[PDB]
Amino acid sequence: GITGTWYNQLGSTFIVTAGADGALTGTYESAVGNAESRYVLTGRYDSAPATDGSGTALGWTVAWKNNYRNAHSATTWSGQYVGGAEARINTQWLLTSGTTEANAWKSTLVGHDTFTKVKP
Amino acid sequence: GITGTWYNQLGSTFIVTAGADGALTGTYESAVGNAESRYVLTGRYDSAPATDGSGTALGWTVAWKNNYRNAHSATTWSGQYVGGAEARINTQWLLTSGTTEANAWKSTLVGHDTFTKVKP
Amino acid sequence: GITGTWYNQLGSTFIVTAGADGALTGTYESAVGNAESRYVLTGRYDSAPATDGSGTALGWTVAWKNNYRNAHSATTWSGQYVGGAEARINTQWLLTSGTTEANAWKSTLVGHDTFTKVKP
Amino acid sequence: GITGTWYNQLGSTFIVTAGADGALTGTYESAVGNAESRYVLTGRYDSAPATDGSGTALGWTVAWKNNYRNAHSATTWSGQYVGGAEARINTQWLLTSGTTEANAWKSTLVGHDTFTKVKP
Ligand SMILES: CNS(=O)(=O)c1cccc(-c2cc3c(=O)[nH]ccc3o2)c1
Ligand SMILES: CNS(=O)(=O)c1cccc(-c2cc3c(=O)[nH]ccc3o2)c1
Ligand SMILES: CNS(=O)(=O)c1cccc(-c2cc3c(=O)[nH]ccc3o2)c1
Ligand SMILES: CNS(=O)(=O)c1cccc(-c2cc3c(=O)[nH]ccc3o2)c1
Repeated sequence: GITGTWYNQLGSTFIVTAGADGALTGTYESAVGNAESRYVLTGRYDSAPATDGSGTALGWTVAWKNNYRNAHSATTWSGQYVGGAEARINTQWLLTSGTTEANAWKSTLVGHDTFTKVKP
Repeated sequence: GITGTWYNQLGSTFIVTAGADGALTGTYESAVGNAESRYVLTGRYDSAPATDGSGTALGWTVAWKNNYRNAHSATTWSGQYVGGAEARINTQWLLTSGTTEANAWKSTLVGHDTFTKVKP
Repeated sequence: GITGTWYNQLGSTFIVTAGADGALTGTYESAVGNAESRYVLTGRYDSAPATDGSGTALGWTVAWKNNYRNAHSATTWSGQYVGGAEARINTQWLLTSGTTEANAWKSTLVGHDTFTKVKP
Repeated sequence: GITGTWYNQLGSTFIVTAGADGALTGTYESAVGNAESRYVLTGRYDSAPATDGSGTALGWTVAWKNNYRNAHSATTWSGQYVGGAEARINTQWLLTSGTTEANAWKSTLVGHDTFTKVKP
């Protein structure tokens, strides 16, 4: 299942609990960027996925403020959990920084992260 | 200035509380506002934004399952709140559907929503 | 319909020709209108769109090198032309910069541009 | 290093010439290897990249019409070429379909493709 400790291809650590009500909660620790130690995450998942072989849709958000640092930014991951002997969560993400209006056209980075239960 | 009701460009509504802890919690629904159109949302925002004129970074997730309906998908919105008399939340979003691996390349839609406090 | 001079919401100027073969060719520049701000574009469009009221799919690329400046980056716009009283091109775009592998996670910006044949 | 035949992670074949003028020209075969599956591509690349370990920025478009078929859609790939013994083109893509205005919110898929010089 989704609940567990996951790592992406960059070595970031995603510690998540999937609640019976569809909630995702936990912490995220980035291996990259303006980031130190753990950040709160919250999100949602489909708690009754299709039974036709499809993955389980989910998403979560981290605002990159904690007691140590504040990057004035937030990332959302949108993806699906795919069961198997090598369980994986495949995502794409949007990282939006707070900007002035003049800089808003460059406010948002996009990428893709794949998570498994092992580090790189 | 984030707490309250916001409206997008297409007759959808959300309703959010921005907690002191950086949490976003509320509901996402239709203009119609019927039970079957309402879904839980959760996310995060920067509770200590820059004071240089920059927007406030935020994001949230809705999984498209409620007690009535299940689309087996989730949307994440990543964006920034821009304050004023003409307050706005400018977002980009990712909507991932659960798929089989053969169909994964087509799992994710992208788009953009702008929210205002004024019911349109 | 596609052939012409288009302007995005930020005042960039897109001078395009839609060839009978599906080709898009032209230049992309900034409002100030200097030679040093002007770059080659190439792309493709659906030369035989549906007849059911749908828009016409298209895309183009600008690499941000000209005889004066090189940003070691490229933008692609993907979207559709919507004909009628006031014709419009609605796009989303990806801007990739050359990075080292360690920085590749932050190589790509995403946004959305709308074009009309009038200035904003 | 860009000119040649490339293969993505899903069996498509990207046949490209990188011109001295920054042009990308070629064919994309969504298949192995029939005429009905071949489409024109055009795009642009940084013809004077850095030699500091950074990738070479680039992008291209396919409109999914040929003499046999027409999906009324176009993909743009935005990314970077990374040279060396294990050369890659790492991309993110946007696939826009022509839609009605009512369906425009769901016009654009996003994903990622990695291309190699050896068949996967
Ligand atoms: C906003 N400034 S920053 O330097 O770019 C920044 C700050 C904090 C964290 C991230 C970060 C981690 C992280 C990850 O693990 N996968 C994808 C995206 C990504 O972004 C990026
Ligand atoms: C009444 N709910 S619904 O029709 O079943 C449904 C199902 C899946 C998705 C969306 C939906 C809305 C919505 C939006 O307002 N911005 C971005 C994405 C997005 O997706 C709505
Ligand atoms: C790293 N290259 S760059 O400095 O970011 C650069 C240089 C010149 C022009 C643009 C540019 C214009 C432009 C636009 O009109 N719509 C979307 C994206 C976009 O990018 C970007
Ligand atoms: C709406 N058009 S379509 O039916 O979905 C269609 C038809 C033929 C080929 C593709 C296609 C291949 C392909 C690829 O290799 N990477 C990225 C996107 C992408 O799209 C898409």
